[PDB]
Amino acid sequence: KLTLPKDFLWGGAVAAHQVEGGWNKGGKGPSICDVLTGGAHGVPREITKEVLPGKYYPNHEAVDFYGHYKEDIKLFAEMGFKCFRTSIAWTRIFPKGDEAQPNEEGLKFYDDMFDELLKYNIEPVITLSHFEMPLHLVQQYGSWTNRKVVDFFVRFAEVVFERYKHKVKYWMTFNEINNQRNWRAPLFGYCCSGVVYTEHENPEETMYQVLHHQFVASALAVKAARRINPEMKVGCMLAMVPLYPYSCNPDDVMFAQESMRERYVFTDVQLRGYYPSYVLNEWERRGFNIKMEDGDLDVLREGTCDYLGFSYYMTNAVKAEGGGSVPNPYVKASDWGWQIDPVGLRYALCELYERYQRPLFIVENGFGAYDKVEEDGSINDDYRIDYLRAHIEEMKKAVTYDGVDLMGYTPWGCIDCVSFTTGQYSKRYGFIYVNKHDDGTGDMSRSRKKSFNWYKEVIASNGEKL
Amino acid sequence: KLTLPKDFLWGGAVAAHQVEGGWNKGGKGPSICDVLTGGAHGVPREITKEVLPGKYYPNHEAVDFYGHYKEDIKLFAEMGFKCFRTSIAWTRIFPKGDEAQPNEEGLKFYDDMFDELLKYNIEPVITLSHFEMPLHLVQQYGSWTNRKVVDFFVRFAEVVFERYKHKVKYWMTFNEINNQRNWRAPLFGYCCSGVVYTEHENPEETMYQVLHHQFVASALAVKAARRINPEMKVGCMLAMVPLYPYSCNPDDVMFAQESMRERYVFTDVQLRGYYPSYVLNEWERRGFNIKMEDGDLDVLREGTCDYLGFSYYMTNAVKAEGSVPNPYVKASDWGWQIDPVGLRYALCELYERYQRPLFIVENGFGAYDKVEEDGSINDDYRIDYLRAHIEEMKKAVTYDGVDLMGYTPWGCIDCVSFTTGQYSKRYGFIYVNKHDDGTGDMSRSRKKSFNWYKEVIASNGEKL
Ligand SMILES: [Br-]
Ligand SMILES: [Br-]
Ligand SMILES: [Br-]
Ligand SMILES: [Br-]
Ligand SMILES: [Br-]
Ligand SMILES: [Br-]
Ligand SMILES: [Br-]
Ligand SMILES: [Br-]
Ligand SMILES: [Br-]
Ligand SMILES: [Br-]
Repeated sequence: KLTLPKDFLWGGAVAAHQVEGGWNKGGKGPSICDVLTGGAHGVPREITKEVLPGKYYPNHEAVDFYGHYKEDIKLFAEMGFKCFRTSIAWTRIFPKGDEAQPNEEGLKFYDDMFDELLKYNIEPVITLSHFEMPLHLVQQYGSWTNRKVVDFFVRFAEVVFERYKHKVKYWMTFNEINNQRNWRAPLFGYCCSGVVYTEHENPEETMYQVLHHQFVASALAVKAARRINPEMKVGCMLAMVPLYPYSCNPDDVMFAQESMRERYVFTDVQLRGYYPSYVLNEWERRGFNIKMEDGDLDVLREGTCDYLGFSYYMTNAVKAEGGGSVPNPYVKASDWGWQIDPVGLRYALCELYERYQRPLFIVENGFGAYDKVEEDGSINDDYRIDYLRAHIEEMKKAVTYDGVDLMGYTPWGCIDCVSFTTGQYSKRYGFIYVNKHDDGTGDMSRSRKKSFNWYKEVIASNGEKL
Repeated sequence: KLTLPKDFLWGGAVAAHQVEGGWNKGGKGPSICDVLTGGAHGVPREITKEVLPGKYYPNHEAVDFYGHYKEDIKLFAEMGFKCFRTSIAWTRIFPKGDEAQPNEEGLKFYDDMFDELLKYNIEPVITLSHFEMPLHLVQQYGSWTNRKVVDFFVRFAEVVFERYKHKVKYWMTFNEINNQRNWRAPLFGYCCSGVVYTEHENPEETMYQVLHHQFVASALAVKAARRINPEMKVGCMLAMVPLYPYSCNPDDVMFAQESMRERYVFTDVQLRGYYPSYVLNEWERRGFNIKMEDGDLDVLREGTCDYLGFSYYMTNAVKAEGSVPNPYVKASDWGWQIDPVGLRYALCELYERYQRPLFIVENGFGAYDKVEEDGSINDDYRIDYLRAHIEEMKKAVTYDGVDLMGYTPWGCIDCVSFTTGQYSKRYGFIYVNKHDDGTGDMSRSRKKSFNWYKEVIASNGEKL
């Protein structure tokens, strides 16, 4: 029969600010999430002006990957990871973002991390910006609204490409860059770009300006990496939630088609190297005015990403008249309402590959669920195994049947991490359980869930034994 | 205030074999359609070994565009056509297909037609192969299944490319090349490529072999046109029936996505320049062996088409052919579902996929026409259809930002139908007095849609 490529990149994914902790160790400056309080169901996270002693900030400690990384990596090697995806904490390299020189201690930290990873033959996959820019850049410059932040990010990228030019083969620029396309939401704009759009006179115009600065920063980074070491691959990162039309009503089919542009505009620019006519038309209609410098458009054409990294978790259904979507009655969903749609993965893979004809990378996938530690210490997470297995099956299909070019697969929060929306521990994704809880209890120790040995066998059989 | 481009190519579209007549005049040899009998509802058209006396062949006479072209064109100009789409009858240039020299008479005929068109500032849009290849190539060489036909087709393209290099700006290689992807249907394979696939031991493998030859031929033709006059645009021609997932069931959605590849594989090759991985995978699955020659893949990459010409009439909904009636749309009396939004959808999908200029080379409403006592034909129904479609078309261009060259409604002058070869199913703004029973005098007259469309062009789409 046919199987995945022998060198398929099976691994695991996390983000610095979601696991590391040590938020103020080694000279690291505060990031936008270090002033983001923990939340819960019905209780949103709060942005504070500074770190308030009375408040709870879950990213400060997270799961202490900063201290446990050597041992955690030994666990990754036990599962047999071919690669590991995390981010380089921007604030560990430029604590404020505008320093004349980088923070040496930060650079050493990641030298050590990548060394361990390579010791076990684990290829680092690094996201340059993953919801954790320096607070100072937001407070002093107005964040990505300011062209200067472009320069700051490029300096950051330049320093790290060179430092780890022989240690890191795979890069991505801006994590889930399209989350913020939803500009009414309280935290997509903030975590993406340190900008809350509804707090501006022209929220949408402000959005497109930030996007432009980031597209240009991404393109400038690609070129930088090419000059430093053209063997390295730098991809974009798209949060891929496919939108099904609820029915075969032409209005529904057409609404979904136009709505998918909220995703595609980002890859269109980052992969094709220019603003697609459909977005330029919108700017006209809305009378937006996006400040560009001479050369920007050239920069975009010359610095398109090399591969399409994306996260997949779920699918949505949309109606032309109604809502801003509606639950798909043909699929089940997690305890947090995230729809379970493995076929949607094959759909996303086929759609993305047919549109761009460039290599794809599934850099996020996983099932957020509660875990119960049994009397004997085991954690039976068959619910998570069922999810991942169904997705891997569909993923395999898109590769061996549909002919999609797929680089690899890295399930999200491969070790339990602080959640994004609520900053809780209780919503778990990991193969490795971390003893840390919402009320602050726990000793931070690790233990293997049932999904641990299962995913081990997955990689050993190159995805043939599920 | 936004509108279509000032130079939008409004026009009309027909096919040589469906309008011309004079099937054996001017040295013209018999085509595959010259042996295709007329039919009707529940009575399939028949292919005969040769021209049989007691048999009816609608394409022999058609509507006599051969004799009426000058006067017909005058009617085109009256509506104010910016362009006119037709095909060059392969058999008027190479009557049997394998002649070393072209038929001068055939060439002069199109010099005359093109001269008339250009007399009225009408830009010819010429389809090289439109369901009318030389019978002889089919009988003697086994048609497109034979590699020799590639060179025959290219010889043909080269002759006409050179002859009209200062008269024709817009070409297309193969008309609705994807119709034959439905290898079971009795006519698509035969009309597209003179091959009935079910009559072969490996229908599908035979099909992909035919397609490879035509993909190469198309590319070779594009390369040939570039050398002759790089200002000429050579496009492809896809029959576009969007497939909607019946419901948001992931299985319907996925099924629809994969099914659309039956369209996209053709434009993928002709526009992107190579065989998409998904079809190459199907071949390995099925064990097919498509015979290729060194440089073929090079040819495909070098001779991609400039623009995507396509036809649109309808959409289908699919459930995991797998079709099911779409409960949200109406249909013509011939079952063709009416879905103007589908056009906009087709334009956006095609454009977002290839980012190449599009060209709506066919769109129409086939229906009965009644002549009123005073000679007038009230075809409100046809106008209704055309208007709804033009409106969504305008949205795709001015709202969505699709790059669109023009728009030429099908059978702009009444023509012989494809499926049945009848006159009764009319598409035109111009009525032709000729009927299924053979009665009529071939005279032309204007339908209500004549002046309506006349105003569409004058207002560049702003007065509908
Ligand atoms: Br505060
Ligand atoms: Br400094
Ligand atoms: Br907990
Ligand atoms: Br013969
Ligand atoms: Br048929
Ligand atoms: Br077969
Ligand atoms: Br080759
Ligand atoms: Br189909
Ligand atoms: Br509009
Ligand atoms: Br009739």
